[PDB]
Amino acid sequence: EGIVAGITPNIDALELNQDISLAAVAASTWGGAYGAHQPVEVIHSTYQAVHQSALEENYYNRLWLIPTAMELGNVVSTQIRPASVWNAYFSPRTLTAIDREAADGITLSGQAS
Repeated sequence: EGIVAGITPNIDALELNQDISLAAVAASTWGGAYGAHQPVEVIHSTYQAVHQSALEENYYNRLWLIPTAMELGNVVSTQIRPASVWNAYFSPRTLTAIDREAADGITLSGQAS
């Protein structure tokens, strides 16, 4: 009937500030499409296979990294900048840790571990 379309290399590696889009469904196969009823429709079901996809699954289901390169330039006073991350997973993505290297003097206030 229908099993898989693919599109695993494209979307996962595409120009997406997210990744692993529509990945959980791959293992979650299930399937009960086969079968037709007669609500006096006409009943014309042919082939019923898989093909292509939205092709625009962009920016779905993981963290974000808005800042890519910071131009601090000359630092002479206490500066404050925002850092944000957006998780689109239906389940949280817990950060393992923040290995601070040469980052002494940089602190985050109002946030837990």
